[PDB]
Amino acid sequence: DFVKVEDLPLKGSMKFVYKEEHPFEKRRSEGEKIRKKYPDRVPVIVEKAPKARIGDLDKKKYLVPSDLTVGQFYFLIRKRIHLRAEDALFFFVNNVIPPTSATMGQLYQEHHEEDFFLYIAYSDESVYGL
Repeated sequence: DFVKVEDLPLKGSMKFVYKEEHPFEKRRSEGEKIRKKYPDRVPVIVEKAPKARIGDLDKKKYLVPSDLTVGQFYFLIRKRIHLRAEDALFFFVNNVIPPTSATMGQLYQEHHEEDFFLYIAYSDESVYGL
């Protein structure tokens, strides 16, 4: 009689493959150096959120203009995974859905980790950030 709820992603369960394959000191060195080389851009890691049903992202490392908006970055990722116009896409930054009106520079200055990278997870649904 019970509706079993077993298909929703655990909050905070996202694990970035980028951090499992690159130690902190290597990431921190590259992030700090790329921020000095391009002070008007931010380095971003984008990977698929848990239990998402959506196409794979071939590349995870992006150097984005700080003045690019989140809505424009949604546009970029949609094309790279070849989403249909009707397909949904959500971003998550520290377990929260960022405002589409924010700039990537605003997200970076608020949410970048100590390795100087900004981490974004993506999914076809919003559950992971609610």
